[PDB]
Amino acid sequence: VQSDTHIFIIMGASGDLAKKKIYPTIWWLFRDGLLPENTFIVGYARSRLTVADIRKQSEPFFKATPEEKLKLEDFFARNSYVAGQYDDAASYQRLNSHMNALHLGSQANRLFYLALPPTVYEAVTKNIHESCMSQIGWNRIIVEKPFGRDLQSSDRLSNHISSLFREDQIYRIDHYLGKEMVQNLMVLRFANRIFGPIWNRDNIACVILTFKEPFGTEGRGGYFDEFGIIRDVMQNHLLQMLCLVAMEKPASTNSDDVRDEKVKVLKCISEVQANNVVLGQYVGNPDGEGEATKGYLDDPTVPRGSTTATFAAVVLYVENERWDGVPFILRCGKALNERKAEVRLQFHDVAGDIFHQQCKRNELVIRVQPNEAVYTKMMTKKPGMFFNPEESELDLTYGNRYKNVKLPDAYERLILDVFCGSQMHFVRSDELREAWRIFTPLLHQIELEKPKPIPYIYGSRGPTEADELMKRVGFQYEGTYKWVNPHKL
Amino acid sequence: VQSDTHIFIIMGASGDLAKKKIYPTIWWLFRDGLLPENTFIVGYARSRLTVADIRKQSEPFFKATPEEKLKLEDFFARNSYVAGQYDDAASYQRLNSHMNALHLGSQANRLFYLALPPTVYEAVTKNIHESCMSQIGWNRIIVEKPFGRDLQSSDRLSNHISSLFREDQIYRIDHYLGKEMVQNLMVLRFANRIFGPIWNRDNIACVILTFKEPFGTEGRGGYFDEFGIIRDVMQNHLLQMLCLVAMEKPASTNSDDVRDEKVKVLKCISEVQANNVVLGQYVGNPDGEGEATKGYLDDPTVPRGSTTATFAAVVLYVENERWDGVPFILRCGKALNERKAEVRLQFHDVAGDIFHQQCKRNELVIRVQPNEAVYTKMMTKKPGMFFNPEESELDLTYGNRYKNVKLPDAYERLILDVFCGSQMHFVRSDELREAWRIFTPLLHQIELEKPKPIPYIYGSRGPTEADELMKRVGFQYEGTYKWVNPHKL
Ligand SMILES: NC(=O)c1ccc[n+]([C@@H]2O[C@H](COP(=O)([O-])OP(=O)(O)OC[C@H]3O[C@@H](n4cnc5c(N)ncnc54)[C@H](OP(=O)(O)O)[C@@H]3O)[C@@H](O)[C@H]2O)c1
Ligand SMILES: NC(=O)c1ccc[n+]([C@@H]2O[C@H](COP(=O)([O-])OP(=O)(O)OC[C@H]3O[C@@H](n4cnc5c(N)ncnc54)[C@H](OP(=O)(O)O)[C@@H]3O)[C@@H](O)[C@H]2O)c1
Ligand SMILES: NC(=O)c1ccc[n+]([C@@H]2O[C@H](COP(=O)([O-])OP(=O)(O)OC[C@H]3O[C@@H](n4cnc5c(N)ncnc54)[C@H](OP(=O)(O)O)[C@@H]3O)[C@@H](O)[C@H]2O)c1
Ligand SMILES: NC(=O)c1ccc[n+]([C@@H]2O[C@H](COP(=O)([O-])OP(=O)(O)OC[C@H]3O[C@@H](n4cnc5c(N)ncnc54)[C@H](OP(=O)(O)O)[C@@H]3O)[C@@H](O)[C@H]2O)c1
Repeated sequence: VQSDTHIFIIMGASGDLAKKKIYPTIWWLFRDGLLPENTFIVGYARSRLTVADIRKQSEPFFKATPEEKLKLEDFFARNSYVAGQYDDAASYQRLNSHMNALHLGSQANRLFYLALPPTVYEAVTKNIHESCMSQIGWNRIIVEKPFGRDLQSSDRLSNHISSLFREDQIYRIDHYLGKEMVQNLMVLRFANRIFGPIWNRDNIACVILTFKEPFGTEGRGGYFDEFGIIRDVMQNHLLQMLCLVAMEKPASTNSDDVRDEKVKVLKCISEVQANNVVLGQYVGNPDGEGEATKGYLDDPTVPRGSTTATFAAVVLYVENERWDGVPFILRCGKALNERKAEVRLQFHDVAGDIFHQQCKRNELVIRVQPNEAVYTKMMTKKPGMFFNPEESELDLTYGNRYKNVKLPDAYERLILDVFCGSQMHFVRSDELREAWRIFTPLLHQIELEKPKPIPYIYGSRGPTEADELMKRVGFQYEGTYKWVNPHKL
Repeated sequence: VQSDTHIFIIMGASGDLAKKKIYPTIWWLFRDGLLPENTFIVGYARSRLTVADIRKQSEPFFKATPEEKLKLEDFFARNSYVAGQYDDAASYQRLNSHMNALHLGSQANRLFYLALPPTVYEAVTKNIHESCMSQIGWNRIIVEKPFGRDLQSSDRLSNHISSLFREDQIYRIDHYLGKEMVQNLMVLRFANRIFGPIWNRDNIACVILTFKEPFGTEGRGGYFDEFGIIRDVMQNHLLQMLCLVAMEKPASTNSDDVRDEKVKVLKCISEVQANNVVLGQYVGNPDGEGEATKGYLDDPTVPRGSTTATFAAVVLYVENERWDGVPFILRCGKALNERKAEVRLQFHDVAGDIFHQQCKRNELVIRVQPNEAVYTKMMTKKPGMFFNPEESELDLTYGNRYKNVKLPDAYERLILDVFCGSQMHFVRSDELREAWRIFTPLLHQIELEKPKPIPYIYGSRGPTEADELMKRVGFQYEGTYKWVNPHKL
């Protein structure tokens, strides 16, 4: 019967993430009535803008409709901008008195989004806690990757922030956690007797965690050159997915227990081993149709003779009862053959074969994107006047089963969570350090040795070696699976 | 490099099963090149017909095409008819010398199909063994239900035939064994790690085996009145399906081991208990659209005041390690709400619930007919801005996944088996007696007590009581499952 004032402070407001993703996202939650009734958006950046510029530059990303006119007017009335520098005490004084001057702004819950480069993280978090914290409502900070470049460097930042804010005030973002299917992992796993007594090392051969993009560096490879693919996609997104697949059942669905089960899994993995690694970097394709005839080193923005790899495949192992000996294959790449983020389980051969080496390993597949789907590869009998078993599947395809239902962006989910104080889809500090300690020794190693990557053509599935690493750990491919979309249901 | 002569003797040739199903079936195997090159069809009946009459009365069931003209000419050239009585020694002498006069007819393998009423079974099997058996090739007899009316009466016949023929010469028919999906049970179960470690009493709540027809007695209820629904559909088809679901993994896929695993299951079931039974007999529907306004007792062919039931539901139990305490619900009926033959597994609730009593029991469904399909009911998460788990499914629907593929009749499968000497889809003598010993005490009981059936309207799902019996043993229904066929795959 009574609602508190809320203030969404967009720091670094003037940037592209803010104009292309943050502003447009907070409108959508506003538009769809998902935010608290008394909500105010506050922009903070060094540039000297007016709510009119902020609107003019973002409104083209809002995807607005004419019937939304009023809502839009009211969304902008609840908007304000405060110019200032990121480490100027005076500046943070203006921003603070700016919020208390807001309807019940002294009691309001304050949410600070850091739509800024990593180089201000310390100055900003310091200044916020010092002068911009509400003495009444709650204060939650949202942060973006990168969170350090290795253990040691992620430790500095991590302990700086932890020195000012408690875990319950820190929201580290891995947008994969805001993904529909990635969130469905826990429902598939702990809601189904059918997917439970089978989630062990007695039944699973290997686990594969893939992420592919069909595009190369695309202009700005000079930025990628500095961090790489491991730090980019493997050390977080893929590793996050590993945690959700290998995690023990939580005491509950809450942040505490969920995230406790994840780091617990992580603390059981050893520093990735070089023999369990394959790095690639794409060359172009002379038969390619344009933009894909240029390879990594064909980006005049990328340093000449760059040894950086745009593709990596790694094999990890969870040294625990459930997953002892089951290899977890982390596989990501650019300039590949398609866009696809995926989780696959390949189960072990059945014991006591009675179909003459005709059966193939079962496989549960959770496709995160595109085209959300979950499907099992199982053995059925060749339909008709045949008795020989053949491969088929039991399928669940969003886009057909749930056409009406409209699916939100990971950022819409994640930002709503913050307002509601749910933290299960945000990276904990310990979860963070376990992740860096696993991949650091390797990253450093690549940094001191110029292991020249494995050439692979803009479009392929990567280096042949990557498939040989999978096969070697237990993953067997046959190429016999035949699939045909449907018709006339 | 060398092929033996084969003779398909159709006894009782002149009948409807022979004209509507046997003649038309053997042509189809002929047409599709499935039979041995030197194959001859021999018709034997009391009526005095010519291969021309046999053709004229059956050809309208052949589903022939104009391009099949030659094949048809050759199929009829390989046809002959021999008139005779069923117990006249002279008659069997003509029939025998008739076959040796056939190209290598003294060495030919002889297949005798008993397209006759049960009342000649003794006279015919006796006479066949006495005078019509090949001293060189093999002799296999095919028999149709009914095989007795109870244990004692099925025992007489069974030991009469067993006195003349060895098990390897006896092919008892349950056409369900010739059904695509019924045959797929063993591939689903023993080819899939996903459907194996879950097939126990620790994971399964109950098993349901349904068979429905949307039609009533339809004219000839005077025939049904004599045998009932239990003897008709339950004591064989449903019970056969029970065996395939509850059966241990066989040492091999061969007749010996497969059928050994089935009777083994049967010898672990106790005489069905009256408290575990619900009988119904349909009344009509005044709102019904014609033919379904008349009930069972509205068939002037059915005895006035018939207590016979046209619907029964029974609960059995396999007293063995795997299925201890799991009720097997056998459910069949007429004048019901649809045509459907089905196998369902309802699994047990998950242990350590973390979704607040929101989860529902998983269910694996194998639909034998119509529209061949296998689908699992599992818990997925409400797509979109929701976290509450909801029911969905992983589906396999023949008709969409395998449209091209053309599916044969159970009789096409079963007859081919006989030619090839495979017996796994034919009822063994012991398998037979175990089945009668389970249902006999009940059948008799119904025979001495006029338990008036449970009235139910032509169209419903049966008597409400039937659902109350299921619920009482463990099967829980909720009515929350929502399903929508597809589009735009
Ligand atoms: N978009 C991405 O791919 C992406 C992806 C994931 C996470 N994020 C995180 O969210 C941030 C999004 O912001 P952005 O990507 O849009 O960065 P950005 O464009 O470089 O700058 C964002 C804002 O910060 C200020 N700024 C930039 N460089 C600065 C510098 N060297 N010194 C002082 N102020 C500086 C600019 O405002 P003033 O000129 O007014 O100072 C600008 O309005 C990223 O840094 C990233 O960490 C981004
Ligand atoms: N629900 C759905 O919409 C649906 C349902 C069922 C199937 N399908 C489709 O049907 C096709 C087949 O499905 P599938 O991809 O899951 O099974 P699959 O073709 O048998 O492939 C097995 C996996 O091994 C990888 N692989 C390919 N070539 C290899 C090689 N030479 N050596 C080693 N590993 C190799 C592939 O990885 P990558 O290809 O990922 O690199 C693939 O994921 C897919 O394209 C899929 O989209 C779709
Ligand atoms: N169609 C069904 O629903 C069905 C289903 C499953 C199994 N089957 C089995 O296969 C058989 C199919 O034959 P049917 O159903 O077509 O039976 P049917 O029409 O009564 O007679 C079949 C043949 O046997 C002869 N016959 C019939 N009654 C006789 C009697 N009282 N004494 C002597 N000969 C007699 C007739 O030939 P003559 O006049 O030349 O002697 C007729 O050509 C059934 O008996 C059944 O056991 C049938
Ligand atoms: N692959 C496919 O084509 C496909 C896939 C998925 C679902 N579907 C369809 O979607 C619909 C739902 O599937 P479903 O039938 O498997 O699940 P369901 O509707 O949840 O029904 C559960 C089972 O309990 C029975 N039942 C109904 N009312 C009851 C009551 N009041 N008390 C006790 N038991 C009761 C039903 O038996 P009976 O109805 O058999 O008497 C039904 O088989 C079905 O019509 C099905 O055809 C089709």
